[PDB]
Amino acid sequence: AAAESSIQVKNKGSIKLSNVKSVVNSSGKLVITSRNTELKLIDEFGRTKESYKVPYGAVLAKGDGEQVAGGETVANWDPHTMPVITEVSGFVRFTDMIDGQTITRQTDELTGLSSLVVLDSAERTAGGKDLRPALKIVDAQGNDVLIPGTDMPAQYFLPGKAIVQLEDGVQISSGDTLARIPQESGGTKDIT
Repeated sequence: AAAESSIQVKNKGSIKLSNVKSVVNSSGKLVITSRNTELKLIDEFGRTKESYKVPYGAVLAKGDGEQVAGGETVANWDPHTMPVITEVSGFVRFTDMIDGQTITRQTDELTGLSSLVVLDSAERTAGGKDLRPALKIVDAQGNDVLIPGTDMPAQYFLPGKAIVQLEDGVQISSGDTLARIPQESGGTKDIT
């Protein structure tokens, strides 16, 4: 089958995410800030019974410390969806996501859909070499939006296989996706 849709932490206990510095988006949920998503389930004696590493951009369910009941979904990611999610509310400004250099413009409706696709490092072409495929996120006013905490604009360089629909001129909430990365892996026979 090879889904691994969600983590059903098999027993009751706390959840302490170590080596991760994420933030709480406006959906009241928890963002995925890096690839160090250490999902550590505990017991009543303080014993790490389960440990996980969730895809950076797999929607988080609960927070930290709250004793989770067993078999519960602790984070969220569709089978072939390891998406790169936004952290705040922001625009879609074409800089290094320039149509024509890195993609094929298939424009859609007022919602701003498409069938454009962004790929990882190796799978790139030779056209947009000065284009590091990205998405420059800016607020409603226009200035480059900021992830809460620092001074660097929110810049999510949406990695491989990720299909992007939001076209120039779409402002989203804090917790919506920029692009969604498939993960089929049907068979799981790839390890010597």
